[PDB]
Amino acid sequence: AWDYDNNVIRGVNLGGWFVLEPYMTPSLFEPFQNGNDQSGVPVDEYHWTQTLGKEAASRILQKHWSTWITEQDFKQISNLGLNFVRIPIGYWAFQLLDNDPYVQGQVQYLEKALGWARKNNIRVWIDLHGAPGSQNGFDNSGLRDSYNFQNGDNTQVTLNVLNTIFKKYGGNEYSDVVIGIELLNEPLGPVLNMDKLKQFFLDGYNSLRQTGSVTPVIIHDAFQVFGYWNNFLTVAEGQWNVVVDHHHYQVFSGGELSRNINDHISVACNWGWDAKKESHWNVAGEWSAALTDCAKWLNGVNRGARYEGAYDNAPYIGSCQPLLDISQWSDEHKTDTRRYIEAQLDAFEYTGGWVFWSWKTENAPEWSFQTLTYNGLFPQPVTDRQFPNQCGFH
Repeated sequence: AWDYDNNVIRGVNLGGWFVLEPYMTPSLFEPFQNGNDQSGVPVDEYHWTQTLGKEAASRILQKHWSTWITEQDFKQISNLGLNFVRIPIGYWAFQLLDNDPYVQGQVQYLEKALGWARKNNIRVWIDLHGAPGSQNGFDNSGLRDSYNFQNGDNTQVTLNVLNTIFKKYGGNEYSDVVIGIELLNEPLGPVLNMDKLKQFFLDGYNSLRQTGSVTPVIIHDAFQVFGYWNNFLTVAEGQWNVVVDHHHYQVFSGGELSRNINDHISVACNWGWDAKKESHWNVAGEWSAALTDCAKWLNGVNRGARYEGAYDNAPYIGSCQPLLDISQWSDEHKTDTRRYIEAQLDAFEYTGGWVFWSWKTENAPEWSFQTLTYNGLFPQPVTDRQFPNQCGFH
């Protein structure tokens, strides 16, 4: 359904749909705010569903699930020149642990989305974005500040959920739409046992193939250096149809944020040069236009921004207020952003392609493909260049 050697992935993530992220849909979290006090806002989906109870959580999510992404967005994605979508989903859509507060029902919408993808000639990756116990402690895993994916039976339950995803979506029914099943989004390499993580990856790889599936297995890089996975899941060991997913951003640390625009572009070009050297097919599964960490709650509910020196002990760079609204952006920030997007697009098209995070946000412009495209900051057509050849690839 896809030629990783010849075609280039040009997609967007359908984030904030099946896994709630506070910075993407702040209106679902804001009702819990007491005036200016943010101490009572649930910090993740786990706490959001627990605080609401099953009845209200199901009513609010059914409304979110049915309106956040619909068939019209798939038509729009296709009309903009995109050929792929990445769909994050948490383990709770398939199985609940005893005492889990999550509600189900996401599957019905996942299946509707696969038919919309088919109708619009869009290919997809199904991404297991959150595992039981949390694989990274991020709010996008469903459970913030916990790192227990490798404790107790959490790894085995993840494998059972993947077996379900393998039997339903890795067979012949969706062979023309599904071009990858991503085993686990962002396992936080530095706090996990890497040997157990590789064993988990190998177990998922073997389990999928054992079902008769030929679907590409996508492994996230677990924040390891470029080339680290060169010797794992290789054709020399009879392991094939494997893709490495790299996520790239330059706003999650004081050092990265302080770079001038030329240095940000140099780093983006370098991502293109180093990925070219890897031996596995690779795709930049997540990246954005963000040059700051100013979007409200991007670092998590009740956490400020490093950009204005209000978090993770970073120095003050500038005020975030003026960057919250794209209509207030200075002419220089608009040019810097377009330059940054074009450098990234060239670097990722140098290898397997790219998937922007994300299609839409309620009001965070740096993270919304729709908003940037409508304001002329994201090239349209996507091959358009106002700043051609900033990297000099050969």
